[PDB]
Amino acid sequence: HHSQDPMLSKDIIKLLNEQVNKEMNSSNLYMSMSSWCYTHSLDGAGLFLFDHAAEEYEHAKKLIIFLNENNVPVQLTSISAPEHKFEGLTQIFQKAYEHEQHISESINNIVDHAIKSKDHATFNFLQWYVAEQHEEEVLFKDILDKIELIGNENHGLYLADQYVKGIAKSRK
Amino acid sequence: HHSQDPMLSKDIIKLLNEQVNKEMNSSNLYMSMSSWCYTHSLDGAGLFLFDHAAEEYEHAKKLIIFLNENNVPVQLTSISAPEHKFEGLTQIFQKAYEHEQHISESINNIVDHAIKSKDHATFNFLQWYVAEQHEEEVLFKDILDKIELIGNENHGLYLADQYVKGIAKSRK
Amino acid sequence: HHSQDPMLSKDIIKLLNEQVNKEMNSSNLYMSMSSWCYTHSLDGAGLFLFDHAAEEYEHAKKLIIFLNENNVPVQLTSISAPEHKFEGLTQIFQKAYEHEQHISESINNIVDHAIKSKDHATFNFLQWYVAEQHEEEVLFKDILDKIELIGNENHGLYLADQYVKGIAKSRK
Amino acid sequence: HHSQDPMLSKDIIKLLNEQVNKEMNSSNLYMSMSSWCYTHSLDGAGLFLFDHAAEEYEHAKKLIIFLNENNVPVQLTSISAPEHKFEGLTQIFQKAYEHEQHISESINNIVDHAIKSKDHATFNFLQWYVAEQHEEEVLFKDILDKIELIGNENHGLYLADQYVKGIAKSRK
Amino acid sequence: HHSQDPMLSKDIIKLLNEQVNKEMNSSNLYMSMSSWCYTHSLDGAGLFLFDHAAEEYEHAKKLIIFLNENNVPVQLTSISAPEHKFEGLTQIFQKAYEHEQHISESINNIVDHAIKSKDHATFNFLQWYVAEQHEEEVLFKDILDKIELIGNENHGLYLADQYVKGIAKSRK
Amino acid sequence: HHSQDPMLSKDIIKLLNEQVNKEMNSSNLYMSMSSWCYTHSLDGAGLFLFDHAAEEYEHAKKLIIFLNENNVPVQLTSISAPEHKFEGLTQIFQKAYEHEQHISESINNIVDHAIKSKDHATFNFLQWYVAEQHEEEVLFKDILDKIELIGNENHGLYLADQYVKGIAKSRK
Ligand SMILES: [Fe+3]
Ligand SMILES: [Fe+3]
Ligand SMILES: [Fe+3]
Ligand SMILES: [Fe+3]
Ligand SMILES: [Fe+3]
Ligand SMILES: [Fe+3]
Ligand SMILES: [Fe+3]
Ligand SMILES: [Fe+3]
Ligand SMILES: [Fe+3]
Ligand SMILES: [Fe+3]
Ligand SMILES: [Fe+3]
Ligand SMILES: [Fe+3]
Ligand SMILES: [Fe+3]
Ligand SMILES: [Fe+3]
Repeated sequence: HHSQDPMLSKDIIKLLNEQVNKEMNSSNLYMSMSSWCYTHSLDGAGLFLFDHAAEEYEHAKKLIIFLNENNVPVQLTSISAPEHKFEGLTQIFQKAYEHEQHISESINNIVDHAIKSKDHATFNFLQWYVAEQHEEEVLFKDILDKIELIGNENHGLYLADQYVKGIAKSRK
Repeated sequence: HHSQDPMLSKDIIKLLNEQVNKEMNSSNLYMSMSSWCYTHSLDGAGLFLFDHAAEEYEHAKKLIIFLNENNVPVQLTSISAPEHKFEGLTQIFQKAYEHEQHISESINNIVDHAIKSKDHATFNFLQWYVAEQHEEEVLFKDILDKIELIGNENHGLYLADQYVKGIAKSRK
Repeated sequence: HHSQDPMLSKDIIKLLNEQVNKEMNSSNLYMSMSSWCYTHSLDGAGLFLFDHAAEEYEHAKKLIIFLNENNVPVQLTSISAPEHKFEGLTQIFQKAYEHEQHISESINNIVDHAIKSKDHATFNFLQWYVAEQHEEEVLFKDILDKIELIGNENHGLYLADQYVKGIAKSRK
Repeated sequence: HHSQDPMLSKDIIKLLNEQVNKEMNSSNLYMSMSSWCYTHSLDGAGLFLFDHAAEEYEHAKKLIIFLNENNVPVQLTSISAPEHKFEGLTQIFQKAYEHEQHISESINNIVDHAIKSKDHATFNFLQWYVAEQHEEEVLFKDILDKIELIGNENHGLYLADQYVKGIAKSRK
Repeated sequence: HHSQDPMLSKDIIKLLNEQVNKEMNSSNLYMSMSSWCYTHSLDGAGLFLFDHAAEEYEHAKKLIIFLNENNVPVQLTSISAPEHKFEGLTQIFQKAYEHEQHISESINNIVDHAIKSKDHATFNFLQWYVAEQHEEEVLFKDILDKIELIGNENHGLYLADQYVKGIAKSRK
Repeated sequence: HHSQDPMLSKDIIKLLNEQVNKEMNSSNLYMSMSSWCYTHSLDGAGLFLFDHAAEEYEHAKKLIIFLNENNVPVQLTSISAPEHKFEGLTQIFQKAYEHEQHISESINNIVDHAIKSKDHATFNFLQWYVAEQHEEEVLFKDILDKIELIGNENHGLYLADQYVKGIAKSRK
């Protein structure tokens, strides 16, 4: 039987499929970062990062749904193993903030290509994703700011972790 | 600062980490099977398999939580690209049922090792997982049975897909 | 059309089918014991034993459902006629307690074989059945204890029967 | 101690005891037919026949209650192994309908004997049973009619099974 | 008058009675640890450990009930005065965590023997106890992790005690 | 760091700590007596004595709280195993009543010493304990009176146990 062709252009298909794989990779990285925190007495950051990992996977699913609805084949590639070696809480959040900046940039690129191609169905679709990503980037900036304000001397790590614990709990 | 050692034995830790990666692999395979269905006018099976993919990831998360609570580092490996080319609905569900049999066997292996190790905290933890996996395996057996009963003649594909659509909607 | 093979091993199939037939036999025995009590002015024990008979049949049904769901043929054999000759209330409950001990042993055997075969779907399934059987065995032990404490002199049979009547009513 | 004699005549007692054993036999036959369906991808008929088997046992219990209340010893015989090999859905429902005709006739015989004996307590007691059996006989007539109308061609079996599934679910 | 024999095997009886006594002794140890904290300005840990002592006695009672229901004589042994001298908060929780590990191991031993014995009534009964003990062990690991993370420099002891206080209150 | 001295006098401390241990001893004694009843078909007395044992431990806990709040070290001592061999229901309740008289006497002694010491915080605190112990002593007098009224003979033991069972349940 005949099924309708993909409803999106080849370039937009490529960018969206790449994005699904970025979000899956991201999810694995945050699970790894979360585990590091949990195994180093930082269960506040552990919880926060675990919940954030699950959220990135929710983004991958929503992108997959959009590809499905447009009759676009989902192309899952090999998801490379995430980094597991970390130095401490500050380095984890520095790496995470830089990672969120890269994710924001990748989304801005898809949205820009949608504009150039005149694919306004995709432009309109991606708006929740732009908004939620901006909120996540700001969140990591704020937590990093706080970790650096507190510092790691004289029970600072505990204070930072409790601070993050409070954020994690308020968000669920 | 000193954090407590992993609370589980090395063998149990390795099997559980392997199981996490099994469920992630599973989730990707089912997303790919789902996509195939969606792009071949089988949105009932597409939905069913998408929701099943998501459920497998939920199992991975639950295993991760148990690892975190026991101070066990989570070791996420590379996730390999899933199969993406399929012959049809029957082949997909034959493959899927065979896959679910393998998953069931893999869980039985962990539970067996927990008994042999006298790790009854892990034995007890795994009971929800044994139960839910059994229900999933029976489900795939039932769907495969139905696809085979209906046949692909005439509008058999439509009929099988609608039947799977009904199951997908009922399980939400 | 092709239907999937039985999902359980041959040994577990045999033990489970035998158990369905044990529970059906048990149900008939309790109906017979119940009738003896009713026709000898012991309507308390009559009711209790009737309700217990119906419960054993409910166990047979739940086992049948599990066999059905695993695509395992239910093999009902000839159910031999139950004993009908009884000496009195004490002998009925002595026989019944010994019978419940045999039923408990038979269930422990299936669960042990599930462990040996690594069939943890069946092990997990049987847990309600282990729990409910233990409660029933304890119940018969308690009633037997009470019948022997009261004794059969000077309206003791009436007191024992009213005691059992109270238990029967509280359980429904 | 002296207990009152059976409150019913010998002929009525024998017919009622025979009817109890008829319903137990019936229940087993239907469990076996149900199993056949479940193991041949007909879970709609499997469910319908399982629930019907259970209902026949409920009739046996109700007859037992009446016997107990009249101080009539219940005589449970050996229950013979039911037929387990069947040709298909149509043959099962042909056999089942014929079986229900025989059950209806057997009840008519008891009611007739009650009239001839002037046993109007038994006549009156049996009215729920006459009524419910008539509804059961009509049901099997209707299902057989539908199976024959649909046919087994193409996906006829699927269609008939789904129709029976709908009836099974509606009767709960 | 004759009472029924104990319903459990001699080895299971010995292990269960030993466990009752272990829980009683645990309650004493925790009361003593609690008192140390209350008398050294650590009312957070004081409260936590008092409430935990009380919960160990609740375990002893649940074990006693199971022995009673099986007609197994409870054999309470002599109590030896618990340790009353401690060095500080950290040492108390190090000792406590080590104690909880010993308790977990002792339960795993009973569960293992129940398996080897084919005593699945006992296996099944112990499952709440396995699950609750694992939760207690994890809790003591978490608290010790937090105590080590905070330190006793500056007002570290205050912060750690306040942390434990919050946990004690949240568990009520 | 400096913690405040005990707020009670040395003599009052000694008597209160001895009292904690008396209550602990009572708990054990009543658990043992309870077990004897349960293994000799007297589940009414079994339940009554078990619940009483638990209530004695509640008294110990309440005394412990008062010591803690006053910065008084809890001094839990070695206690002999409780008696495990008994002659029968009457002898158990005679021993128990005698025991309750001794406990009452021990409380009166502390209250007396509080008056003499002008320790009215302690006098005031103990009033619930005086009141509850008086009720318990009266209760054991009433049960013993009833046991002696009923007698051992001609199902008297059963009647006495059912009577105690009613009290056990009414007290919740
Ligand atoms: Fe993000
Ligand atoms: Fe994102
Ligand atoms: Fe699965
Ligand atoms: Fe799974
Ligand atoms: Fe039973
Ligand atoms: Fe049973
Ligand atoms: Fe019928
Ligand atoms: Fe009928
Ligand atoms: Fe059709
Ligand atoms: Fe514990
Ligand atoms: Fe414990
Ligand atoms: Fe008292
Ligand atoms: Fe007292
Ligand atoms: Fe009397």
